[PDB]
Amino acid sequence: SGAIYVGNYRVVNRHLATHNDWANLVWEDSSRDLLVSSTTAQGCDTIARCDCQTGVYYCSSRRKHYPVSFSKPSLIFVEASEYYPARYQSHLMLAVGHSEPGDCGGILRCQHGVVGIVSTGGNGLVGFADVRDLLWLDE
Ligand SMILES: CSc1ccccc1OC(=O)N1CCC[C@H](C(N)=O)C1
Ligand SMILES: [Zn+2]
Repeated sequence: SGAIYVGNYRVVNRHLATHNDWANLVWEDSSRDLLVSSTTAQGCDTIARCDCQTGVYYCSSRRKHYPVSFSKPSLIFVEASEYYPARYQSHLMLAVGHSEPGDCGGILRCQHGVVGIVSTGGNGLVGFADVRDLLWLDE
């Protein structure tokens, strides 16, 4: 679980969005596993606008943060799950690091701010949904 709170927006994994997120929907993209909903309170986070390929992510299944080197956002095949059929997920960045399904929503940050959230993983890999291209999050 986990979200990014920026301005009057909440960014969550689309597969974990709640009834309230869908009732206050701003934008969603199943191909990216992202959903953004509106909030009444001003958010705590800031978004990186950079090309960093290293950073630190939070891993809830270890209660720890880990440093990672990750690939640039790209189209990657993701096997079927209870949430989606087998498909290509876009704007996904892979890295070597521990993750389990419940880790989705953990933030990845570089020295410039929030880069993205955990969205996929497996066998010593962890994948992050990039948010750096969503310029409208802090217009
Ligand atoms: C950190 S997720 C994870 C980690 C290890 C093993 C499996 C994991 O589950 C995934 O890769 N899934 C399940 C939830 C939806 C994901 C998606 N974005 O399509 C794909
Ligand atoms: Zn950066």
